Amino acid sequence: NPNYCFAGKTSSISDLKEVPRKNITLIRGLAFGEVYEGQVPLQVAVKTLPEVCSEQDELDFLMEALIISKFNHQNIVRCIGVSLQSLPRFILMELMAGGDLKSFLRETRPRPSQPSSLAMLDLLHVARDIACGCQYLEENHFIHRDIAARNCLLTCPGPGRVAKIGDFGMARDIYRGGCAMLPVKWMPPEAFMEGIFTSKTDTWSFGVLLWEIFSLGYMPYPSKSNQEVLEFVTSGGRMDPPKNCPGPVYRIMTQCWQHQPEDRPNFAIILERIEYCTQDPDVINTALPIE
Repeated sequence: NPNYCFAGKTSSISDLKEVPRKNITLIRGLAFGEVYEGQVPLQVAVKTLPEVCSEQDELDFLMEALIISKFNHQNIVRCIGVSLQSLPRFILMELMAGGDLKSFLRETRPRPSQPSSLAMLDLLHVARDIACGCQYLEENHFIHRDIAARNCLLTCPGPGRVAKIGDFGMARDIYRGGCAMLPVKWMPPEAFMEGIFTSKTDTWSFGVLLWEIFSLGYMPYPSKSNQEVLEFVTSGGRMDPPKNCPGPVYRIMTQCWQHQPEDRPNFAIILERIEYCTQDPDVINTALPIE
């Protein structure tokens, strides 16, 4: 059985919390594998492994479980446990009833029907939440490699919502795929060119996430293909501000997208700047566009 190393500690399959299959009930459904709402009474999300899978799929599933179980931070989704001794195999996760952030932003855009569905402060709180999770990863020397709205989840649709990093499939693949499947639109020049990844890698990606958030769920680099973005970004090109985006927020993005990694802020600094934006009445009193 493969081992996993995080924060200088080594863990094994043996260390995962095995939940007896009889204690787990699937309630309703919600790539590779399906996700269900379940009960263990503890409400959970259940990720399944297809019984029809390869040996590599099995090891991938196991590794995902090990990685997530070893994190301990409020802005990273919790792993409640596993059921790997029965088929199909399960991973039991914190239930995130708000769903993924990209879908949420698109579905919850201000509308003539829902004129006040979202405000600038909601977006800043989501950004802060994810930045706090990224800071935890950075201080523990874990490089995520795929920070993006589709990989963040919300605890609930409503006002008390908390955003958390909820998918680690890229980091898993790299720990042990194809060019067309690479998240090139979230990647800094040195990553897609030299294959060099550092904590500054995630800073660049976080800048793109910020654009996703303040555009309310638009695909990055509108109208550009992956290769067109690669050439654009390599030549110094950067995205324009999202519609109605406050200047202080856009400035955070442009700092995250500095060509040289040593010129980009660490997440401690990013958090400070997000905090300062949240304090500025002129930022938070800016109206979002109505769809």
